Amino acid sequence: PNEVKYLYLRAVGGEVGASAALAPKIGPLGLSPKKVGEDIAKATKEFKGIKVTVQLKIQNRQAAASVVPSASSLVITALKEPPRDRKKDKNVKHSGNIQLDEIIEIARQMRDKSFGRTLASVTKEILGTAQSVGCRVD
RNA sequence: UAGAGUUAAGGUGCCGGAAUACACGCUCAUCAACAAAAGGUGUUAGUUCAUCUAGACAGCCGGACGGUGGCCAUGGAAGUCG
Repeated sequence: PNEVKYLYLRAVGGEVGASAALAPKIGPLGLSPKKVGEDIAKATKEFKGIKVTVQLKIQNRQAAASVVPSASSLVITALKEPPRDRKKDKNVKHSGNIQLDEIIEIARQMRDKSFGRTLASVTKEILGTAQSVGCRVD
């Protein structure tokens, strides 16, 4: 259809779907904002309090969006319970572990996104992020 | 108790007798003429070391990249909170 600006904005996986910044940026532009937040409440249900965008593009009184912008909801979704953990494992704290096959299938995804030389490239890249989230490789 | 012979403590630009001398040197502020914590592109030298044609350093001039909003504090955290 005719689509106007693709409305990017840094936001939480908790805000968009609800009310606050969801409704007014599509409001006078002329969508049905509860069915926009219906589609986005597929994404921000599973991506619960994570760093995730959604592009609220102005279609024919419709919008649909589910965006993981980065490495974000790939590493913690590979943990299989995806909140944000609440900082590092060096304390009396930690997340769990990602499996070797589960962490490297993220690296098999971002190899059309990443410009990877060999198939050991984006492997170590996302293994850095694997220990960042308070997990590890298993 | 007195005139000579020789010199200490210390002086010679001038009031007021005696070098406006000699050699080398930082510095010329009239320094010379009190004062600490605490501090400085005046200005000079020695020693040790990073650094150097294996292109030192400054000014002027650029590339500001793909993954990507990496991850996580948190109401939110965004390279840019921990």
